[PDB]
Formats: sequence, C-alpha cells, structure tokens
Amino acid sequence: MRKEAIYHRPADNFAYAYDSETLHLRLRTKKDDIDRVELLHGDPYDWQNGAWQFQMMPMRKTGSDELFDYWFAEVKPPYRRLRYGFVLYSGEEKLVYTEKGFYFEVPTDDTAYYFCFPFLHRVDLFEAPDWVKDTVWYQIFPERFANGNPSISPEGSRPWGSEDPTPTSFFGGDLQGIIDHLDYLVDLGITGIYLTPIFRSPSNHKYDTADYFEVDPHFGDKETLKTLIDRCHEKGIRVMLDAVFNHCGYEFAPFQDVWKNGESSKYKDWFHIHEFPLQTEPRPNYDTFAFVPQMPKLNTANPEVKRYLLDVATYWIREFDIDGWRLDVANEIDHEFWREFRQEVKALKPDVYILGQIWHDAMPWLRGDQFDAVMNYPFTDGVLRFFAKEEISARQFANQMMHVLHSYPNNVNEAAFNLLGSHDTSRILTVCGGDIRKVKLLFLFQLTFTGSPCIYYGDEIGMTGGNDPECRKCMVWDPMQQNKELHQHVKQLIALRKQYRSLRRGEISFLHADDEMNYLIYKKTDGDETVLVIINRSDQKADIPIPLDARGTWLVNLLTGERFAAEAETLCTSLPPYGFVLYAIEHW
Amino acid sequence: MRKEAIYHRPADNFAYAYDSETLHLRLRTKKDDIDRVELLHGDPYDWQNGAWQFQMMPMRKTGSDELFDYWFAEVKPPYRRLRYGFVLYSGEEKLVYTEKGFYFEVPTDDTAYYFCFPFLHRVDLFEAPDWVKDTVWYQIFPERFANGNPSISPEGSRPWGSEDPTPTSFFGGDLQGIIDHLDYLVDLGITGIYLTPIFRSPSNHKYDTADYFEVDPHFGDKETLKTLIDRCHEKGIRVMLDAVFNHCGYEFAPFQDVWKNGESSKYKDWFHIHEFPLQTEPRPNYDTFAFVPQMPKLNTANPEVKRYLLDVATYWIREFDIDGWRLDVANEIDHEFWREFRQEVKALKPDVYILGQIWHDAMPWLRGDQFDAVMNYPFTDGVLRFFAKEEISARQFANQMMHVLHSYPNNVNEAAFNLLGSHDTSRILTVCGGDIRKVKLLFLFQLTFTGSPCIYYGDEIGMTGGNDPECRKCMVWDPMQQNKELHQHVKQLIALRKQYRSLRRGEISFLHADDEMNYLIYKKTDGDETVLVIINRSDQKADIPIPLDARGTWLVNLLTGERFAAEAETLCTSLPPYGFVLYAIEHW
Ligand SMILES: OC[C@H]1O[C@H](O[C@H]2[C@H](O)[C@@H](O)[C@@H](O[C@H]3[C@H](O)[C@@H](O)[C@@H](O[C@H]4[C@H](O)[C@@H](O)[C@@H](O)O[C@@H]4CO)O[C@@H]3CO)O[C@@H]2CO)[C@H](O)[C@@H](O)[C@@H]1O
Ligand SMILES: OC[C@H]1O[C@H](O[C@H]2[C@H](O)[C@@H](O)[C@@H](O[C@H]3[C@H](O)[C@@H](O)[C@@H](O[C@H]4[C@H](O)[C@@H](O)[C@@H](O)O[C@@H]4CO)O[C@@H]3CO)O[C@@H]2CO)[C@H](O)[C@@H](O)[C@@H]1O
Repeated sequence: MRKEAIYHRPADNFAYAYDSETLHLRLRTKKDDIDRVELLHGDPYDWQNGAWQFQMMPMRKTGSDELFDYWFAEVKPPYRRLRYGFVLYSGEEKLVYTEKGFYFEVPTDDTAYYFCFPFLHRVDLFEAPDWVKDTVWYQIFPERFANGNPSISPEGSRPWGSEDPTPTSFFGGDLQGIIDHLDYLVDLGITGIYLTPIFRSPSNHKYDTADYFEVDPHFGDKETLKTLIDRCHEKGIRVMLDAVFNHCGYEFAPFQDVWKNGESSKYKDWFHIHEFPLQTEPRPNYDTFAFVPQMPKLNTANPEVKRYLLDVATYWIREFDIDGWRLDVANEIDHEFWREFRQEVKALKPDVYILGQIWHDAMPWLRGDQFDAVMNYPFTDGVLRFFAKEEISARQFANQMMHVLHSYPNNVNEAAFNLLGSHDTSRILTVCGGDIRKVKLLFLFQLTFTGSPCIYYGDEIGMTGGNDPECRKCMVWDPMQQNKELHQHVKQLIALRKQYRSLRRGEISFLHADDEMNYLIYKKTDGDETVLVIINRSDQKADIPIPLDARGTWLVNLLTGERFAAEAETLCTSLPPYGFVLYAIEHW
Repeated sequence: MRKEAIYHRPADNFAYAYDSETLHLRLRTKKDDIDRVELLHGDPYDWQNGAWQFQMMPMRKTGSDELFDYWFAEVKPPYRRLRYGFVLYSGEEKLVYTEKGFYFEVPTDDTAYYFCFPFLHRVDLFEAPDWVKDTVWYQIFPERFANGNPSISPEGSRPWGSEDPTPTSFFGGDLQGIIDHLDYLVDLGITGIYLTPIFRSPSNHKYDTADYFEVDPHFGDKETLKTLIDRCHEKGIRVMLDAVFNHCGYEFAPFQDVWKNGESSKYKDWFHIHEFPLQTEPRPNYDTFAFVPQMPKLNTANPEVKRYLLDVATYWIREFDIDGWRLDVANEIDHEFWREFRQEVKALKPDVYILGQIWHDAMPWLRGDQFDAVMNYPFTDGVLRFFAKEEISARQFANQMMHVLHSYPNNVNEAAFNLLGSHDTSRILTVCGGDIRKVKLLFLFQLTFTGSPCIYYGDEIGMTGGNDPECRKCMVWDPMQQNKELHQHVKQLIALRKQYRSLRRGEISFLHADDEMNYLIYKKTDGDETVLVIINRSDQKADIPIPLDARGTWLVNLLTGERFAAEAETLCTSLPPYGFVLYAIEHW
C-alpha cells in the first residue's frame, strides 16, 4: 500500500453534510492499490468502560481516474457529532489512516488521532433550487435569434442570414423574436431559457453595460421583458438573465464622470484606478476585463458599487420574477460580495438559481454560501475531446469524467450547468468537423448526464461556425436548411430525460470493455431506476459484449421499446458506426 | 517521479493571498522524489501568437514531513490575475503538472490546462489583528489564581492551596486577586491575559452559564472587571474572556422556562429538544455538550438565540473593551453564525482577537471570514511527544511540525495560539515526569516558535497535577515552593522573543543532524535576522556539530552574549543533559 497516494481532509468534496442528519465521507487511494476500505466512526463523547465506542462501516469504490480509486460512505451520526478514520486492507496488510497519520492497528486511548466532523447543521447545508435539476436549458444570443420587431432593430442591421457576423455587425434580433418562437422551444422540450446580456450597451453582445436598470432599446422595453417572461412561465419555462457585475462599459455614467472629473469624481472609487487622470494610451491606467479599455473593472469592495449591484440583482427579480442569474466572470469578484449576493437574492426569492461562470475548478465558490452551481466547462472539454475530436480513449474519457465529478461533493454535482457550447466557442458540429453522427453522440451523453444541461441556440438543428463571432450566426428558421435528424434526436432525448429520473439525478459509473478504445459503456442510477448506455465511438460496425448479472435481469431498449432477458452468456449488442443504445435494466 | 504523491489545489493552504499584491503557492511531492520545481505562471489574458505568455520561477523546498516534500513560491501578479502550472524535474526529467493532469511538454495553446487564482482581492485577504503576533498570553483559571477578596468567597472555600482540587471544590479565587498580582505578570513579560469563564454560574469552572450578562458574584462585579481590564491596558496587557456559546447552563433562565412550562415555553426553539417534556433518566432528551445534562446545547440557528449571543458578544466589548474572544467548543456551532459573529465583533472593534477553541484541523474556520485563529493542540501534541514523553525521534518531531505548518497558509500560522497545556490537560511538569530540564526545553521551543504562545498559570514556576481537576490547583505564591531557575528561564526567553522578530514572526526549518534521534537543530528566519537553536534531548552530555557554511558568518550566543565567528574549528556545541543554546546568525 502506497501511503503517499492516500488522502482525505475534512471538507469540500471529502467531507460534507448531504442532509440534516447524513454525512458523506470520501477517501482517495492509488488505483487498485487497496482491496477494501472501511470507515471507522463514532460519536466523540461515547466512552464505555473507559474506551471509545466506534464502529466499522465498509466503504464503496465509486470511481477511478488516471491515478486513483475513490471510496464513498454515508453515515448518520447518533448525536450528529463524529470522529473518524479509515482502515485499509490489501493482503494480510492493514493500515489505519487518521488525521494524526498512519497506524497499523486502531489506536483507542484517545479520539484526537481522528479526522473530525464536529456537527451537522441545517443552515450550513448546501442547497440549490431543486427545480433546476430537472430543467433543460436553452441559451439565446438575442441579437441573433429572431427580429420579432423590425422597428427597433439597430440601423445598418443586415438582412437575416445575409452573411457572417463580425465582431461589430447587427441583425436586429430582439426580445419579441424570442416570444414569437417560444412555441418552437416548448415543442423541443426546453424548460428554461438563459439569455446573454440584454440591458443597455452599444455592442452586439452587450457585455459592456451602459445601464443595468434599462433593457436595451433594440431588443424591447421593460413591458416587453415582462411579457416574454410571463409568457415563458405559462409554458413552464424558467428564465435566467446574464449579470455582468465584474465590469461596466465605457459608457457607464459613473465611469464617464471619473473620465471627465478625475480624482474629484464622486465615483473615482467605483473602479480600480492606478492614477489620475484616466488614460487609455499607451495602455489603460486602470484595471479592465482582460485588456479591454472599453470594459473598466468595477470595485465591488466599494460599498456604493456593492449596494448598486445588489439592487440590480434584486430589481429584476422583484419586478420581473426572473428565475436565475448567470454571473459573468464570477470568479474575478470577491467572495465577500458573493456571500452578500446570495443573502439578498435568496431572501427575496429562495428558488432563484445563482449560477457562476467559472472556467475552472470552482470548489471555493460552491460551499453553499455562494453559488448554487457554476458552468461546467471541464465537462465540455472532456466530452468534446472524446466524442467530437476523438483525441482521448474511452478509458481516459471515463477517467476525466470520474476525476471532475469526484472533485466536488455529490449535492453540488446534482445541480451542475452542463453545456457543450456557447457564444464563446466554436460550434459543436464544426468541432466534429461537420459529422452529424459525432454530434448526436454529444447530445446523447449530455442529456443522459446528471445535472442541468444547456443547449446553445441552433445546435439542435445543425448550425455551423467557428469561434466568436462565427458561432453567433443568425438563427436558422428555414426548414430546407435546418437538420431534422438532429432536431428529432434531441427532442427524443429531452423526452427520455423527463421519463427517467436516473438520467437527471442518478449516480454514474463506467463499465470496462476489454477494448476501452472506442467502446464507452456507462449507466445512471437514481437508486431505483437504472439505465445502461453503450456507444460505439468509431467509424466501423462493432459487436460490443455487454457485462451484467444475467440472474433476474431484464432490459428495455429506450429507442424501440422492445424488451428481452439476460442469460448465462451475457448478450452482445451490435451497433453501426457511431451507433449507440439505451437499455433500461430491471432486477427481478 | 510518482504522480500519485504530487498534489496541489487552488485554495486554502496550497494557494492564497498573503497581502494585497502577493500570492503564495505550495506544491507537495513524495519525499526526495523531485529535485527542483518551477512555477509556470502568467496572466490569463496575456497573449501574442497562439501562445500564452508565461514566466518560469523556481520553487524552494520549505520543509518536508513523514511522506512528502513541500515547495513554495511567492508571486506578485502584474495585473493581479494568474494562471499557473508546475514543472517538476528529477535528474532533468520533465513532468508538467496542471489542473488537467500531467504532460511531458508544457501546454501552450490554451490556459484551461492550468490551475487558477482569478484575482487578488484585499477584502478576501485573511487578516488577524497584528498585535497578537507579538503577544505572549498567560491563561488564568479565576477560581484558583488568587483570593484578593475573601468576603465574596463561596461558603465552603477550603484553605487556599491545601487540598487537591475536586470537581466541586472552591478556594475563593477572584478578579481582585488577578489585579493584586498583575506586577508578577508584568515582571514575567506577559502581555495578554486569557481568562476562563467569568460570567455567573454555579460550578467552579463556570462552563454552565447561568447568565451571560453578569460577572459571577464570587469573582467580583462589573466595577472590578473594569478595574482589571483598565490596569492591564495601563501596563500594556490585553484581556481575552471566554465565550461559552455552544451550550448554556442548567440554571439559564430560558432553559428553566422550557423545563417548567415545557412545550408551552416560548423558548422551546432556543434549544435542541427532541420530545416534550424534558427529562434526563437514560440520557437527556435534548442535545447537550457531550452527555452533560447540566449543559443543554443552544440553537444558534434560532434568530433570537443568535441575537442574544451576538448581544453578549458585543456587549462586553462595548462596555469593558476586552481584546479578544476565546470561543469555547466553537467547532460545534454553525459557520453561518461565525460569519455574522465576525462581521459584528470586527465592526465594533477591528482589533479584537477571535480565537476559536477547535481541537483539530481547522482550515474551514480559518479562511478569513470567521476566526483569526484556533487553539493549536496539534502543536501541543507534537511538542509533548518529543520533549516531554520522548516517544518520537527529532526527525519525526520535525516532520509533525512541518506537517501541521504546511497544512495552513503562512499568515494563518502567524496568529496561531500555541499552548503547551491548559485547564483541560495535565501539567507539563507532570507529563515531563518531574524533570524541570525537560520543561525548560518545552518553553524554549514554545517561546521561539512563530505565533501567539500561551502559558498556563503555574507552568512558569513549575506547578504539578494530572488531568482535570488536578491541573487546577491553586496558584503557588510562596517563592519557597516556586522554581526560580525555571521562572527566570521563561522571563529570559520572553525577552529574547520580544527582541528577535524572527522568533515571533519568522520562518522555521529543521536541519538534518548527525544523530537523528535526540539532537534537534532548527532556525527561525524572516529574511532579515536569523536565530539558530540547538537542543540535546537526552540524559547525557553531547558535542553537537553546528551545520553552517563558514564564510562571513558570525554567531552571537543569545544566552550569555558571548560572541564569536564561524570557522570549521568552532562549529560544535558541547551541551549537558537536556542542554540547549541559541545563536543569532549574522551574514557578513
Ligand atoms: O470585449 C471582450 C469580449 O466581451 C465579451 O466576452 C464575455 C464572454 O461572452 C463571457 O462569457 C465572459 O467570458 C470570459 C470569461 O469569464 C473569462 O474567464 C475568459 O475565459 C477564458 C478561459 O478562462 C480560458 O481558460 C480559455 O478558455 O479562454 C477563455 C476566453 O474565452 O474570457 C472570456 C471571454 O472570452 O466574459 C467576457 C467579457 O464580458 C463578448 O462576448 C466577446 O465577443 C468579446 O470579445
Ligand atoms: O462537565 C464537562 C466539562 O465542562 C468544562 O469543560 C469545558 C472545557 O474546559 C473547554 O475547554 C471545552 O472543552 C471541550 C472541547 O471544546 C471539546 O472539543 C472536547 O475536546 C476533546 C476532544 O474532542 C477529544 O478529541 C480529546 O482530545 O479530548 C478533548 C478534551 O479532553 O471536550 C472538551 C471538554 O473536556 O468545553 C468544555 C465544556 O464547556 C469543564 O472545564 C470541565 O471540568 C468539565 O468536565
């Protein structure tokens, strides 16, 4: 046993309360280094005949990545207090892993050797609005969805679909267009709409805000926003807006003042100014988003900027009943502001989804005192490298999925915002080099994956394009030009997702085929329900053996409806190039 | 290289801001497995070609424990944003460690492979009141320090210091007595007093609070507490009271009501009651501290309880201007409360020391939004197992120390409460089996370690006693029963600490000696000065070789003033049993 590979520390993904009386403990060890692991646990104050009263609970291996095995165990301390450690077995060898280090036999003359989870508290629990977990989102870039109102469209707005978007072009897309097509989305199966910035800004993306309390004229007005939202509610479709609090635009009144009045400005402390007077050349003398002079960074530590953004956050909630906030560049704003943002928001409307845009490991913002979830880009990376780019093996793809998942606690993973693309990346059909077969696979895994998936407008009907701005082409409404194959495929899966809970709340695990090269086999398990998926990731037909205890096992093909049983010789599924298949497993 | 022993994750002790512009990073690896490590760092948006602009920096081994080596790197990011990785070499064999796993060559087309520290925010910076860093506390158990006023001594008080303490005995200790001896403490070098519970309670230890708003009548009145706190301040001594918020006493008004009226009582929610009415036969039917009926657990989630305790919190600060709160059993209260607690305490007085009593790994309570520090018992353990009990070798001792130190951020270690014994543990002299020489060593290592040490009343004159109630004997004021040699020792060392900023705020490292069993060599360095310490932990004299490169190196014996230069002819200290010596190292 390699001690140096064994690790556990009382927090985040390793130790957390799942509910008011249940604790989740996770242990990490070198892959296949340990035969079995058992959690040694007991209440820190229970001592009889002058000896601590602890108990042994076997831990379950939940997954493996490139280097480790991860073990799980849920416990319900008698009086909500718990001291604990781990006993590892491998051959006649035995190791006891504690906070005090490794031992070869359970020490018992003292409870200080052990890791400790002081107490379970309802208020410190992590809790995201539960509805989000059964929602399938639709990300829309207004300027490119549908010009429902040709009168407010910006001047110069080129004919719909005329040519490719430029970082500065316009096509008159607006809030009405969204309202005008809700029928298309309801049909598709969408139950949530995430809109990129829609407030006042000179650009076509609106990330350089000029007025947070004003819907941008070229989209509509407050009256129009209410109608879209209200109308969305009736069709059972939650709405979420993008909140750009990290930075303002070159035309944000408070900034224009500093720009003109210098250090005497009443707003000079609303930004990160290094010295006056403000200057743009050679380069800004103030902080900005990246190195964009048009996007000056706001000082969320300044009490007035804080009070301002909180009000902006509660205004649209209180007055328009939005269901969520997509915090743009959320990781660049202080944890303190985020802690207040959650208090203000949740007090006003508890079930509002607070989603942070963090392009990397986000454990620090996901401890229940800040964001409910964060856009899962690591997910996108992994999924695209395997299904679209075919760069990594099935085995590896399984290790990456297992890795990222075990990086956060279960209750966090259940509310994750899984996306395959957005207005910040190339189109998936394009990443797939135009191969619709590969894409269908992307949609399959995303829709069979636990969390809160989000589809980028057009993706369902095969829209193409490279990275920004090529990915922001005008939505395709002409049927003779939109892929019907994909559309029904996505409509098909969104459906199966609703019928099978295990598909949206289930635990996931990968089965190993002798050839973990192109064959990916995994299964979701809500606990009761149990779906199995098999995907042939290769351009050639394949006979994939499907491992499963044939004793009292029945499968139900979720595509055809067909059904059948399993015997001594476990059935072998045949799939065409890039074929897949979903089976519902029943144990009788 | 063993990939399984290599580890880093963008948070807590591995990645944090040291100040408004500096950022600290750690990386651990299998012991002696890597030769050198370079930090690959660069701003996330700094691009030119299709390459991300980064710089390489060397990381220095800051120490190592039983299994790993720990590397360090201090970086002041140009625009306060950072993306980074690690290049590990072993005999000039590259290996790149990133958030996306390992590679042989450095990734360069995308910054998503890299760990990330989004932004350095002054407001999220961890920050404990600076004065503590130089303070040396003296914990007093009121009922046993001095009887400066007999008239208010409980009936039954036994002749001071004549009998052994019992769980229910009293000797007449009072606040007036502490006032009568402040000179003894000023003479000692003490610059801060931590008092155990002093608010109204029936027991002698006062942990079963009857009323959080009144001083126990037997200790004195608000008038006297004023006098004490003011005279301390006059002599430059901070005062820290004990906060028992986890659980109230049996005689606590709101609890007496819940007991009388039962389920009717408007205080029913104030506690953790399972079923009405209250009882205690098999075990209490309401949560308690451990299983102590007379100590019912408070419900800090209830807004009334929370308002009450917070009022108690700020009351004493406002009315008596105490300098810190020692939060009893702090770990069993929720984090949501500790966050409010800080906001309120710190709002009222930014320089109050919020010390939480947590008997284990406290990273969760030491992130900056809660406690400024915790009572470091792991330090107490490590130190006692080496100097007192002699159950571990010096290399092992160094390991544990390096372990507990690398588990926390440097600025957190800077405000650590380092105690060697308390009212809840046995007397260090008794643990040392009566060997003053060993106690001398304990104070040495303690009074030369970075942080906020704390002496327990009587340990400076060598009092004795086993664990509670034995450690609670009356203070001994007869110099005929005090151990002067020891007293002068403590005094002597508190002076050296006051003199050398390296001793109290410097960095520590352990030099590999010849006999890695009983000879301990270590030094404290805060860039500027450097003090060297050499200990001989054995019952026989020894000629220990001092490990130093003789080139413009001068040593100044910090005990005798004796001075001399480094030459391969005088780098060997000859010590007697349990002998020790300190040197100031001058680099000329
Ligand atoms: O004027 C500049 C740009 O402004 C607008 O971009 C927006 C995005 O649309 C938002 O989604 C967001 O995105 C940022 C992101 O927050 C930031 O971390 C960074 O992301 C990196 C990522 O960390 C890195 O690992 C790698 O993947 O590259 C990413 C770059 O995309 O950058 C994103 C922006 O590219 O915030 C920005 C700023 O508001 C507008 O949409 C763009 O057209 C415009 O160029
Ligand atoms: O009647 C009960 C006792 O009440 C009083 O005890 C106090 C202590 O003086 C405080 O310092 C504190 O101590 C707790 C501590 O907070 C708690 O974590 C626990 O500590 C254990 C630790 O968990 C365990 O791993 C091991 O290391 O032992 C530690 C202590 O031995 O228990 C401590 C209590 O001993 O709070 C209690 C309760 O207010 C009173 O002083 C005692 O005389 C009395 O017995």
